[PDB]
Formats: sequence, structure tokens, C-alpha cells
Amino acid sequence: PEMVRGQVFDVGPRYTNLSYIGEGAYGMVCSAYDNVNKVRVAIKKISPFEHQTYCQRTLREIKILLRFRHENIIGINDIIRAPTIEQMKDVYIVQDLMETDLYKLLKTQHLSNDHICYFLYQILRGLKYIHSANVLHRDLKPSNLLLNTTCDLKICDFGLARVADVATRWYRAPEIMLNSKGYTKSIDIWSVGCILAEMLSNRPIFPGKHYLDQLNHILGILGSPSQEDLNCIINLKARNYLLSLPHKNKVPWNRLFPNADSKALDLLDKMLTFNPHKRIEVEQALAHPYLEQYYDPSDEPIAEAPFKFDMELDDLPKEKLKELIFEETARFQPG
Ligand SMILES: COc1cc(O)c2c(c1)/C=C/C[C@H](O)[C@H](O)C(=O)/C=C\C[C@H](C)OC2=O
Repeated sequence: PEMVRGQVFDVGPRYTNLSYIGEGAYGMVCSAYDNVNKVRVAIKKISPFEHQTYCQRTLREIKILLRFRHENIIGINDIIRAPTIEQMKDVYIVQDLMETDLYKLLKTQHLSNDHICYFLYQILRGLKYIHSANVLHRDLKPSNLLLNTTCDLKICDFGLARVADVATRWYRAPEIMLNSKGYTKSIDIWSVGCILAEMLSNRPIFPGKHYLDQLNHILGILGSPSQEDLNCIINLKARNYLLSLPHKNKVPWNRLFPNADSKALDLLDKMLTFNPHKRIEVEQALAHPYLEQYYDPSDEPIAEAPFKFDMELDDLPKEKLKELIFEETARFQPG
């Protein structure tokens, strides 16, 4: 029983020597030496069960990750749990041990004009898969962007995944907190775009303290939304809500990211489009001139086959979910 700061971590004897590398109200992330593979690793503990949405995602990121396989996605190496359901009050997913994440790097480092480019390639490259897979990450953000020794990048966390058809804050598309309930591929582009700007400026472009403040920060640069040839962004109480909202001029991109690559900005523009319906797609984004020396179609794998299981949103009550999580996490259970 190795207790790291907070609480316990029943992972040994395969995973001993613990430390700590990341926080989070839903689970503590520790690094630990694995006596079987002879290399340290990342062990994420999760204590869901109290509530459902929680166990709903717990057994969903598992489903995703266990069935995915991309170099720009950090997979599940193995899972540790108790031997009896009635005794299972926490799951530990073992993952690779990355060097650092994109939120920390920008917190100090100054990505070169190329480094920015290479990272952004990798991101979209992994994105051009979770999508081929027809799955929305919904929560892209620096923190969920792992990095290791040889500058490898990995997208982390898939609890909000959920097929195409509480959280981050600054990289959520406008409509998420506005129009149709997210659910759509463009939600991620917007997020990947928001990360792009931060690598250019090492500071979040739309750091609005709260929804409202958020929308303002945004309108701050894109200036008042259009009311010409609209479609799924119109609105009623909102539009007039703008009747209280003066009009703001779009701030060209040169005036924010002045010393930024002419193309890096063009791409940042196709991504930060208010209307999701006129927001550049993932494949068309890699294509884009900026991401040139990297765009390699015969080296950018796409999901094996789409999803659409049976558990979705609502329905299955914890008890029912717990068993599944349990039986699902059985093949990893020794013996
Ligand atoms: C040394 O610094 C680190 C090296 C790593 O390899 C990880 C982390 C930190 C942890 C960061 C926590 C997250 O950013 C956030 O909660 C998340 O992304 C969820 C999955 C996290 C996964 C277990 O994390 C790592 O492997």
C-alpha cells in the first residue's frame, strides 16, 4: 500500500516507487517504476463510482483507447483494479510516461517557428483519426497534449470523447456554449486552433473568465458575428442580446501575431471561424501550405472502423456500468 500525498495507490508489486506528475479532482496521476517492463510509467487513478456521468466516461475512455492505436494518442498499457466488484472503489489506468505537456512547455519555452509547426502537425495528425474513427475528443487543450524526449506529441484524455453524430474552458467552440450541443467535428478544430495561437503567443487567445466574458473575448478579435448568409448561428433573444452588445470590428491577425509566419496565420484563420459550417476540416487542414514538409497522407493512418455501440448518453445506471467497467477491465486483471 503506497500512499502518494493524497491517498492510496494499490498498484504494486508491478508498479512501485511513486511520485506525482499531475492533479485533477477526478484522479491523481503518478509516475511509477514497472518491475516487469523495467521502465517508469504513468499511472492515472480514477475514483468515479460516487456519480454516474463519471463512471459513464470512466468506461468510455477505456472503450476508445483500448480500440485505438495512433502515435499521437497515448494508449492504455494496462489497468489495475480490485478482484471483487463489491471491493472495486477505484480504477488505475497505466499509460506511457511522457516527458512533459503542451501547457507546461508554453509556460516557459518559446516554440521556434518550426517547433510550433511540427507540434501542430502531430496534433491534427492524431485528430485526423479520432475523426476518421468518427469520434469527437471534445476536450483538446494544452494539458491534454503530451510530449516526450524526441519531441513526440500525444493527445490525452478521452472521457468526453463520445462518437460524432465542467471541462477545459478556453478552447471550446463558440456554439458549444451557444448553438447546437457541440456534438460535431468542428468543435475540435476550434480547440486545435486555440492551441495554435498560444504557441504563437504563449498565451491563450480567448481566456474569458466565464461564458459571457468568453464570448466577449472572442468577439474581441472576430468582431460581431454575421447576419448575412447565416445558417445555424442566427438566433433570436441572442441577436437582440447583441442589441445591448455594441458592434466590434474584426481585428486582423497581423496585429496580434505580428512576427508570425504568413501561412501559420492563414491556417489559424480557417480554424478560428465562428460559423462551424465554414470552418476548415481536419484533412483539408494538414493539406494546407503551412503544414507542408509534414503533410504525409501515406503515413497518416485513419481509424480502422467507425463506432456506435450501445451505452451512449443516459440510460445505463452506475451498477450496470460498474459491472461492465469491471468485466471490461478483466482481461488486464492477472490470473
Ligand atoms: C511529467 O509530466 C507528466 C507526464 C505524463 O506522462 C503525464 C502527465 C504528466 C499527466 C498530466 C495530466 C493531464 O494533463 C490531464 O489530467 C491528462 O492529460 C489526463 C491523462 C493524463 C496521463 C495519465 O498523463 C501522463 O502520462
